[PDB]
Amino acid sequence: HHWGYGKHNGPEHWHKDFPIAKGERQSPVDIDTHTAKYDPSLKPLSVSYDQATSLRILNNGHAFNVEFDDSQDKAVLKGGPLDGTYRLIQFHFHWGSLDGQGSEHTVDKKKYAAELHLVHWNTKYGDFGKAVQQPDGLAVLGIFLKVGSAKPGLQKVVDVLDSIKTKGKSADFTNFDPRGLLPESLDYWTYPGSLTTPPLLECVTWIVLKEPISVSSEQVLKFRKLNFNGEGEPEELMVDNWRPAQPLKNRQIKASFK
Ligand SMILES: NS(=O)(=O)c1ccc(NC(=O)Nc2c(F)c(F)c(F)c(F)c2F)cc1
Ligand SMILES: [Zn+2]
Repeated sequence: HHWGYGKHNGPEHWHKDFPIAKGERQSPVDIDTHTAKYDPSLKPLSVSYDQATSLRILNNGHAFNVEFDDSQDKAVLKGGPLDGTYRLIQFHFHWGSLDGQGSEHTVDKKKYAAELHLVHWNTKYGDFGKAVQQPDGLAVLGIFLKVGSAKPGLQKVVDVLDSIKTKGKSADFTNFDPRGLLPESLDYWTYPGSLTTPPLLECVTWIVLKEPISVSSEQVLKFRKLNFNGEGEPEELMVDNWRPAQPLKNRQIKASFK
């Protein structure tokens, strides 16, 4: 009886195994655009993905991760609220069963169809496992998805999903360029938070872009054909794998723009 997104093991249950679920800096949160304050001291945000080396795509039973070679400084995030260099290790998404839900963060209580998370770790801690134990260990770049026009740079991801339908399946996934998943603007909100799944560690500087990307109805429909279950187990569609907004508590969300 392990954690997931169902009635009996979903977000309302997680606190029993992971008491930090009710902690002081949990994610996601609602971003109240009127209460977020412009911070003129936020330096420019630097996304350097030209040397990114993707390796593999994995269905982990909660989402699918596109994994990168993070054994050298190849694809890094710097600037913004960050001190130092953060290496891209993987990206994944959270999405809904319907176009009106699926994102983890919300904007003035608005839910988007999905949310992309580009996960990076602070190189001063040497490896990802040490980084998650630090309050400034991770930086996750969050990007909202709305349904409209297709995102051409997403299609290579969509087309390999048939090969990783069930929990535990992986496929080679080399030469994928994550630059094709970014919107035009890097305007963002930022706040200190956590992983949005167990173990819910409070190790993340969240950087959430204001501008969503558009994906097609057909692209998101293909996400919804994935399975939470393993092969040969009863089929449960991988949909609604998002945690709802958590209390902001003693935090301020800062904006990079006005
Ligand atoms: N949705 S998210 O906040 O971007 C997120 C990112 C990474 C992870 N976790 C991992 O990618 N690996 C992971 C981990 F960090 C841990 F801290 C663990 F204990 C663990 F078992 C992991 F697999 C969970 C949610
Ligand atoms: Zn995530």
